[PDB]
Amino acid sequence: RAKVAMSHFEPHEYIRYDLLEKNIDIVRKRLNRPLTLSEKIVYGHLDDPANQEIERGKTYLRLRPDRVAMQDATAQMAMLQFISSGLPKVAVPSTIHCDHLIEAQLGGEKDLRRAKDINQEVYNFLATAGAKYGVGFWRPGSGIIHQIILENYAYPGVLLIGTDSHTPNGGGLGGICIGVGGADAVDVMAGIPWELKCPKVIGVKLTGSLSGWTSPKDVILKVAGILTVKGGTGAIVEYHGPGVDSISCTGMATICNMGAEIGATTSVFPYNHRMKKYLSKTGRADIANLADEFKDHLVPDPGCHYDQVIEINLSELKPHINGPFTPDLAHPVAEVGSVAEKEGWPLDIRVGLIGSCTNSSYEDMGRSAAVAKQALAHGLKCKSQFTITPGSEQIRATIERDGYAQVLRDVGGIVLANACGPCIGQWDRKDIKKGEKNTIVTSYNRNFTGRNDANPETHAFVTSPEIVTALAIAGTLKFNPETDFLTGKDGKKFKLEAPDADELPRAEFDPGQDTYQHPPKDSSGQRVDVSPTSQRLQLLEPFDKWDGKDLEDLQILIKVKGKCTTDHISAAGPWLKFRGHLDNISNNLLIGAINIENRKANSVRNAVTQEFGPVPDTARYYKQHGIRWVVIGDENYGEGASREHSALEPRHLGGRAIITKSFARIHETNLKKQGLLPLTFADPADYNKIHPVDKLTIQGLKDFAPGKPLKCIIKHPNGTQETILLNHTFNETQIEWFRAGSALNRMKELQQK
Ligand code: SF4
Ligand SMILES: [O]
Repeated sequence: RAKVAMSHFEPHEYIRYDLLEKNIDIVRKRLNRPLTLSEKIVYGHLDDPANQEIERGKTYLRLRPDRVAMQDATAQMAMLQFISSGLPKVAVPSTIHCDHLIEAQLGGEKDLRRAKDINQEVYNFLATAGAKYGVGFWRPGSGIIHQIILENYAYPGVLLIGTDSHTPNGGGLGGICIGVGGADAVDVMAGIPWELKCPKVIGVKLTGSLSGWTSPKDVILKVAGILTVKGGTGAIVEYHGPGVDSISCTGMATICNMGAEIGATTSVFPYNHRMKKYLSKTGRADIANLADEFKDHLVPDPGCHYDQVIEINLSELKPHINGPFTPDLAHPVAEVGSVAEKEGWPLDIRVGLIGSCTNSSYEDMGRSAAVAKQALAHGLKCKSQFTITPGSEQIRATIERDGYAQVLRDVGGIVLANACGPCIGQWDRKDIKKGEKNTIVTSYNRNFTGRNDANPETHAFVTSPEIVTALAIAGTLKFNPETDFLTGKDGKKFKLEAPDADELPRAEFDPGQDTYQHPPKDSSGQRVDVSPTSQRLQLLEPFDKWDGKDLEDLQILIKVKGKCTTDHISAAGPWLKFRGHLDNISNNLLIGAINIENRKANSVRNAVTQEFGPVPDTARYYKQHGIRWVVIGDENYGEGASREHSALEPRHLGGRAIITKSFARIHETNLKKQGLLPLTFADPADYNKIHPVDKLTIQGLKDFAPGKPLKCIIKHPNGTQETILLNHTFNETQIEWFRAGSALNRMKELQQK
């Protein structure tokens, strides 16, 4: 057909819209119905289109992804597991992005300089492993992984998996981009079929057009409030409707990005002209031209069935701000000042932060700059502290050039390195003591306890870049930009005009400096050195095979009550320093979960010594003494981030099974990958029948089978037993992972030794 290349760095890897078409076709003959946009792109990528059992929400699809992307906080451990496989080269186009380890303190190029010193050991590891197995490397400073992917690797009809839960951002350019854990990326780097549970499809119909202060963020802040953090589990959100064409291409990225906060498998928009337009401005107009030739397969079939439909009228949606400690608690910016007052949330804003992969684009910076110059014209500057993060070198270089970075600096903002920064708590923040109650408003996406500054009493609210700027100029949550009046230097009252700005540079993009480094695909005769006395990197030892017997007399490490995020299971911020060292990082295991016994964080009773103390230390004592343990959890356990450390770390400290009401998808797949048993209650009221002092026997592991549940004998200390039933979603692929010890120990047996 045509020979159009996947990117500017892989001139020999072509887009295969001919193969997408071939398979879409084979499949709609078996099914005889309209296919939605995500069914087309997902099923066009099946390993066996003719024989694959397709049932939404029931069957497991064996898929073939087109490329793998890694950020440096999860790449370390994906590559250390790749090194253990023994495979010589990655089998699909893969990238490493160094965005997570650059701490905010001084601003801009000072922090970058300091990050390169402090973390050299790590960047060195990734760079060398990169050159050796054929993975491209984007150096520190390059940008946040999702801006670099939308700018360079994302295209209509791509199936891309990334080791980061915000990978759905790519749906803004018509692809299926799905977040996974390091062991899932190893399968595809190694050449085996990837499995995904067939999703349901929620359709959102957009209507009207966005006006004034309303922007792309408000649509996903309202869908999160409506569907809640557990609403999208097991479904792809498919956007459609007449109002789609009024949203920019980076606006659509904003909305697919934050679909992660409702647990969606991903989100996607259909190929339209705003996408075409953006591909051409990012030098990929040949791709724009080929997607027009394949257009029918990049839009939904007429009359397709959604399992749920929601409709939003863009012309009626007004500004929103979500939180304080969940992103689905939605308020409008018009009563947030009253609900905080009533609810005892701090009213004065200490810091305002625009950035992160959800809101770091040229359009976001320009709409921001436009509230900022109105304030400047009347001689005002920020009452709050103001920080600004650019999405990539290219956005940074271009907003510098078009004048926006200096308006943002003249109102009183500091520009930080092109990196996550304060968003995974890599902030050296010093305006508050620890435990001081305060309010910070961000244009980010999550606002979980202690996530931005390790201070559990920080009240964080998420909103849009232009509203964070209005509220930072004012310093108070009691300020509606639409109604109220500021006071200038002049002596007069003025009101803010709604921001206006271009979706993309009038000129072409200024690309900044060279941050990419291609694999030498010649040399590769590098050794990767991991110091044997290193505190940041450590090679892995395999886990044990299953013994062939049931799990009698299991100790309960903790029964968790309430919300339990992977930011609670394995904290980030200062702990990012140990993302290549399993033993050292295992010392944050569960320190933020609330124990039901005493309502406290990191304080559990050691069964033997009967003293109360830290969760990691009690799990090490149980492991030292031979006691096999379990965790008991509530609903939507493992919510949030995709980091596999939350499943590797209970395996290293002796954990055996985790039992909950429900699981979040990516954490449940990561638990089965590492040899653990994720199990749910067949009746959720049984959670109330298990007390912290009971012992549990999981039984019938010997004839473990898909569809057949497991029995759990709850041994109460008085001599009262009780049998309850536990369901699992394992298919037979997955049961071989468990019997072997981990997915990786299974993969190594298959290499004929
Ligand atoms: S959500 Fe924050 S930490 Fe996770 S990728 Fe986006 S900017 Fe980086
Ligand atoms: O993320």
